[PDB]
Amino acid sequence: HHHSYRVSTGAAHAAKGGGLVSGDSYSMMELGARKYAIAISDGGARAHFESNETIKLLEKILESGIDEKIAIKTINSILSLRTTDEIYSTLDLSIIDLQDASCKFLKVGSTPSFIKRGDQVMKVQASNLPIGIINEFDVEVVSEQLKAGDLLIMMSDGIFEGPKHVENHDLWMKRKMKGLKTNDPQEIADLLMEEVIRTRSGQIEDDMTVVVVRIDHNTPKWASIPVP
Repeated sequence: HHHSYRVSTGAAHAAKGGGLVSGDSYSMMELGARKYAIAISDGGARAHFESNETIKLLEKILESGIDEKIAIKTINSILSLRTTDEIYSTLDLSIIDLQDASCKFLKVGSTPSFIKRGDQVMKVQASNLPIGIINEFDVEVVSEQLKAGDLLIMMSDGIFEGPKHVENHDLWMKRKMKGLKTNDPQEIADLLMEEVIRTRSGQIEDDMTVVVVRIDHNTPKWASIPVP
């Protein structure tokens, strides 16, 4: 009934041309008992109902205990159905188990997620499943074991691709995450945003969005620290 881990979260979001409403969507929600779920998507009132619904489906498959290849082709089937061509939407989705700190990620697109553990910053990525096996949406499904203190950073394509005069976007983000010293999720969100906006001198070509989640021990409020 009491969870061993807890989550602290932050989020920054900007719109095209310094606008007031963005078309990036994100959500971070408890998802039943012991899980916690983070999602970002790019690509209407009814639209965000259909999205949340497909996200719910993808959630349940991700959590089903199914082999990763099967999940991949199942998810492709789901997406082919209830999607058209001429819709090129992206989705990064991560779900943390709040008892063991295990985590399942699912990626559709070319925008990378990252874990920061101390001074390492790992890009979370899956292999191309072998040739001859089709993958219509280049869906990726990765499982990692997290530890307390870990940062998880997820971003929209607009912010990943945002830094001007920068050829390797992956490596630029990597560096900028390495260079942070704060462990605050929200400070980290806002800092990353400012670094890419600084690079384009204030102009905002796309909706830009990043969420950060720190993973902590769920230590009761009344606890005191112990000493050496």
